[PDB]
Amino acid sequence: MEKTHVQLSLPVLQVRDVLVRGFGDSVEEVLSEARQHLKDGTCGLVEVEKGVLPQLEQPYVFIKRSDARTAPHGHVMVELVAELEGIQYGRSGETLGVLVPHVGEIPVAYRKVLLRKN
Ligand SMILES: Nc1ccc2sccc2c1
Repeated sequence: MEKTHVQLSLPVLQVRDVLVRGFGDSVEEVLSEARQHLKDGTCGLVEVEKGVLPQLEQPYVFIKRSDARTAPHGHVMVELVAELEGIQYGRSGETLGVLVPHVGEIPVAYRKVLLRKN
């Protein structure tokens, strides 16, 4: 049925190219839509630099590194943590980026992850 982890290659997008700048309007919604878009292959990743977060829509969904030992074929193990008004629901490791819908924008790279589905 549903393995706990799935290997994915996510398109990395520059923030100014992103057309849909968040997944929804609550913490529960953004996590739910992030997971659906991951399942459908319509999820992109924006790497965080200065000025990136203010250009995206809260609540944010981050992918964070969940394990230090495991990266099969560079698929870094990650889990999802959401943020609303400065509070994060969950705790994990280093932030690898912020997830956004992908609607056909051209990426600058692909990031390989081993995603904890829940
Ligand atoms: N195949 C696939 C890819 C990503 C995700 S996220 C939750 C379920 C799921 C399934």
